[PDB]
Amino acid sequence: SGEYPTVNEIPVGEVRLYQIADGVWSHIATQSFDGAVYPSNGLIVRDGDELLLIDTAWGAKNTAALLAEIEKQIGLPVTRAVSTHFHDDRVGGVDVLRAAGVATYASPSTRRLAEAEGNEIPTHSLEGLSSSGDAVRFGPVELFYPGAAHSTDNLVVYVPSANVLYGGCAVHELSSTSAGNVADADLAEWPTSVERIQKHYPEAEVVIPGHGLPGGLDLLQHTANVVKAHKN
Ligand SMILES: COc1ncc(-c2c(C(=O)O)[nH]c3c([C@H](C)N4C[C@]5(C[C@@H](CN)C5)OC4=O)cccc23)cc1O
Ligand SMILES: [Zn+2]
Ligand SMILES: [Zn+2]
Repeated sequence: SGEYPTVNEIPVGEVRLYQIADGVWSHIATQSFDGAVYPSNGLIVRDGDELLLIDTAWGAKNTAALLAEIEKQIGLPVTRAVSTHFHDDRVGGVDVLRAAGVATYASPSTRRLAEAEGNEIPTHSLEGLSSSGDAVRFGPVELFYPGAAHSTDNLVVYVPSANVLYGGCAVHELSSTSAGNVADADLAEWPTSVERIQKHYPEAEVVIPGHGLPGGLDLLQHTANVVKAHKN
C-alpha cells in the first residue's frame, strides 16, 4: 500500500511496480535460486508514448507478468530493453521480451558472457561502452560503464530528467550487510568503479540498487564500504 515492496510481500511469479519519479518506475519481482528466495529490481522509463525497460524480472514467467503489469498500470508499449549484466536476474526473460516485439540490447561483453554461461542473449550490441567511464545515450537514459564491480560487464543507468541513478547490482541497499552474490565480482576494482559513479553523477537524487530498497547517494558510499569489508 505505498512503501517499497520487500521479498516476503511478493510471491514468486508476481511483479510490482513502484513510481520513482515522473515517467520512472522500478519493477520488483522475486525468484528462487539455490533454495532461497530473493527480490530484484529493474527500471521502466517513459520514452514519449513508448517505454524503455531496464532489466528483466528474473525469469520467463516473471517477465511475462512484468509485461502484463505494465499494460495494466501504465498502458504504453515496451519497445526496447537493456540488460545491465549477463546474470539471469538481468537477461532471464529476454526470450519472452523478444517474442513480444521488444528489441533487446546489451553490451558486447554482456552478450558474450551470457552466451558462454547459457543464459538468454539480448539481440543487439551496445557499442561505445567498453572502457570504464564510457557513457552513451539510449532514449531517455544515459548508460555508463563504471568498470568491473559486481561483474566485469555491469552497466549503470541514469535518467537525467529525474536525476535517478539505477546502479543495478554494482550498488547495494543500505541494509546490505555483505556484498551479495560475488561469484563473478572484482572486489579489488569495485570501490574504484563506485568512485567513478560518484564522480560522474553528483546530482543524483534517487539511487536504486539491483536488489532492495532505493535511497539517496549514500547507497554508493555504503556499497564501497561493504565491499571493502567483505574483502577484509
Ligand atoms: C543477502 O542479500 C542478497 N544476496 C544475494 C543477492 C544476489 C545477487 C546480487 O548480489 O546481485 N545476485 C544474485 C543471483 C544472481 C542471479 N547470480 C547468480 C550467480 C552465481 C553465478 C553462477 N555460478 C551467477 O551470480 C549472481 O549474481 C542469485 C541469487 C542471489 C543474488 C542479492 C542480495 O541483496
Ligand atoms: Zn549479477
Ligand atoms: Zn543481482
